[PDB]
Amino acid sequence: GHGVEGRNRPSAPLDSQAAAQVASTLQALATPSRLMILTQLRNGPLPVTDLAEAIGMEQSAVSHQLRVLRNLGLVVGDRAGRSIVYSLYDTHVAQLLDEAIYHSEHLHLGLSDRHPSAG
Amino acid sequence: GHGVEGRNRPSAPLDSQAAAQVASTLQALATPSRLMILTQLRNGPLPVTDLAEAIGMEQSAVSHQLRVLRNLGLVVGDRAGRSIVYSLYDTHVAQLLDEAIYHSEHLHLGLSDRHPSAG
Repeated sequence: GHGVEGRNRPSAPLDSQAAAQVASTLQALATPSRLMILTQLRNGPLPVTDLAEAIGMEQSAVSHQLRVLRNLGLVVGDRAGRSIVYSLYDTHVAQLLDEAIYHSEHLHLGLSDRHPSAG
Repeated sequence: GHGVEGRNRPSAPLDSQAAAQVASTLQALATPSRLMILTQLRNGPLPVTDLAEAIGMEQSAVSHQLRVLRNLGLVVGDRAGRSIVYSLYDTHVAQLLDEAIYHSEHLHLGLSDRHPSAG
């Protein structure tokens, strides 16, 4: 019987933790393929069959991807009879993406010149 | 003589590209250690000697870290006599971090229960 304590006047959080925590968030959110799928949903709700038609037969990879993220959260799915809708847990992530994508899509501060094979 | 074309009525950008591009941004920004250092600077300008004192003798790792990011940008350094100040290229990244950090620090939607060794 470990027991519980609930709230204990929590305050003054660690620093290294916030970094690590954020790292994981900014890490997962990353992933090229993951973003592509996320962006698709960002547009609006849609079934796996639709997401596949847009890409090209990948409804299976979608169901699996969402399932994984579902366990970790960040995303949620709504079961409806013989149809399951997959969407983001909340607009939070969306808002962050909107700022990053918008600010990034705005101009082109970052550049990547074709590096030589020797490099 | 490859030549140049400059602007050519650019529009309708690719999708897979935006995802990959963002992935790199959200990927680099990640990194626990990198965030810790970034957060420190986010607070305000400061020399390596000061950054080390805050951590514990790591002014060298800082100079190298900034140097790397410096080549890729995202960050900028201002040389001043016998003192160099390292800071973020712009507030852009800062703004994005503010939203993510603030939204994340707000509550605790994401959770990570101690998984079993068998897992």
